[PDB]
Amino acid sequence: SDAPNFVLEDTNGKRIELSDLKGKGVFLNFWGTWAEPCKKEFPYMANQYKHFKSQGVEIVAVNVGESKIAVHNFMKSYGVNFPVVLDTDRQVLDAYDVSPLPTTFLINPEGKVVKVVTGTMTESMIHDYMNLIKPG
Repeated sequence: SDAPNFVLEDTNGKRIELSDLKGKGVFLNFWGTWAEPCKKEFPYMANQYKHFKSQGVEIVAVNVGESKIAVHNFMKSYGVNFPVVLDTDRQVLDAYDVSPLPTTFLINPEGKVVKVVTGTMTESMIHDYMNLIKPG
């Protein structure tokens, strides 16, 4: 199944379009600053990203509608080294039908959703999930 496309800005003002990431695996995470698992898992994603970025897996961490400041504070506290976008009208989260939070869509290099992950991820799981979607 094709991943619904979107254009949001990252937390530096830069336009990001999902379809422009074709060729790369996309670890697409919907998150809120109040979600306890995102507090645990953000540092794991950041540490796995040190390994996977240069292997052609991108993270797009879509914050579900919170202020620029609440997101910047979260990123700073949790050592974020990966892309964060702001879903300010909650339109991408609607497009994705995102219920539970966090939710992660694993999108392969061809732009298809290969797995939907809900609930809790270990760093080992995060590693395996990024291996799933990488080109190599």
